Amino acid sequence: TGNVCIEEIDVDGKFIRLKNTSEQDQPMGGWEMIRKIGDTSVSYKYTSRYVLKAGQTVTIWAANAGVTASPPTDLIWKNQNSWGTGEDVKVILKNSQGEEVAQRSTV
Repeated sequence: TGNVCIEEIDVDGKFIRLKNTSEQDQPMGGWEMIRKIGDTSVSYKYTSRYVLKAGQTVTIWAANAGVTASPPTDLIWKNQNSWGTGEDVKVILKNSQGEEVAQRSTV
C-alpha cells in the first residue's frame, strides 16, 4: 500500500511535483491537478494514457520556466506561466472520479 503524493510546490512557482510512493503503477488518465491562487483555479488534465509508475515522480513545469519537456518525468503545462514567490498557492489532486485524493497548501 502506498499512494500518489503532492511532493512539492516550487517556492519560486515554476513547477509542481507528484510522487507515486506505492509499489503499484497508477494510470493518471482523467486525473485533474488544480492550481489555486486566490480566486483563480487552473486545471491540468493528465493525458488518457499517462501512467505514473511505482516510485516515480512527475513534475509539471510552467510553459515559461525555460525547461524542456522530458516525458514522462517532466511535463510542460501549456500556456500556464510561473506564479512567483510570496504567492499563497494551493494544489488539489482529483482522481479519475472527480473525487479528491490529495491536497497541499504552501504558506
